[PDB]
Amino acid sequence: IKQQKEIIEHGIELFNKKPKRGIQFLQEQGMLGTSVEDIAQFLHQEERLDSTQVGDFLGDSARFNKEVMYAYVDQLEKEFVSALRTFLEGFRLPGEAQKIDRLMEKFAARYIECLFASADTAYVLAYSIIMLTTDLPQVKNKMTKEQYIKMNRGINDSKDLPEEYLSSIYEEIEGKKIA
Repeated sequence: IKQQKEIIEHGIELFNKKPKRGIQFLQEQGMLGTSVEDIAQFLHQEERLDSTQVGDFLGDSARFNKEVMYAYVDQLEKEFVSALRTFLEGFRLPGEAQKIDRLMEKFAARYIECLFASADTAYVLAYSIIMLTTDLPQVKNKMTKEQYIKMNRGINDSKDLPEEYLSSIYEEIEGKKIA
């Protein structure tokens, strides 16, 4: 008929318990395609899935999952921070050390693709920003206007990033704390 008595929500309840079982059930009944552009076009598209469960998926050590994360980045000119926040809005940034690296490696290599010095420069810049959207709630002193610049010294090979850039960056996230 014209209706759609299609599951596609049971898979959602399943993905939120087990990502590996959820993204396979959908492919079992024929709702989700194979490859990686399908699955990556699912975590990014269908926003009704736990953000912690989506953020843990793409930050998995699997060689099939690392591909499932690269296609995720390859979907979504603008300010650097205007890209970090956009990257981190779809999921809950995972607190695991090895996972954060897997994400900021592909985000820095994808940005530096379409000021700065290398992809390693955006890489460490991304982390200083995550070291500021988390810093700006139980601490009396905040990150100094004088600091954060003296602290980020030596990020372009041997030199600093324009002090006007780190400043324009500072004022943005202290107003709107991405996450």
